[PDB]
Amino acid sequence: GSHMSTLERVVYRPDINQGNYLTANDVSKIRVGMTQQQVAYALGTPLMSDPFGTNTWFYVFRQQPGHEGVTQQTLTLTFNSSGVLTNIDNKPALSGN
Repeated sequence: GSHMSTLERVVYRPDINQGNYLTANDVSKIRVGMTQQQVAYALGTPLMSDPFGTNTWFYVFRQQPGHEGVTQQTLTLTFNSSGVLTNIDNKPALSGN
């Protein structure tokens, strides 16, 4: 994106170079059946910093080649009325960032 500067990262926490957000590894960590609080802790609370405010969570996939028009794959977590995981919606991202 326009804000290409990836200098901010809070502290030195090496793994991915392409971001400081959630990746595929952590998606593989979670599972349907647990709550919002469970996933928020398993995955890491989203940018808004308040996961328990919404029922639709948006996350990103691990450092991948992006061999298409779209590169990334977004994780959209869907929670029911109770705040329980119903579906892990993993579909393609924007054509960039």
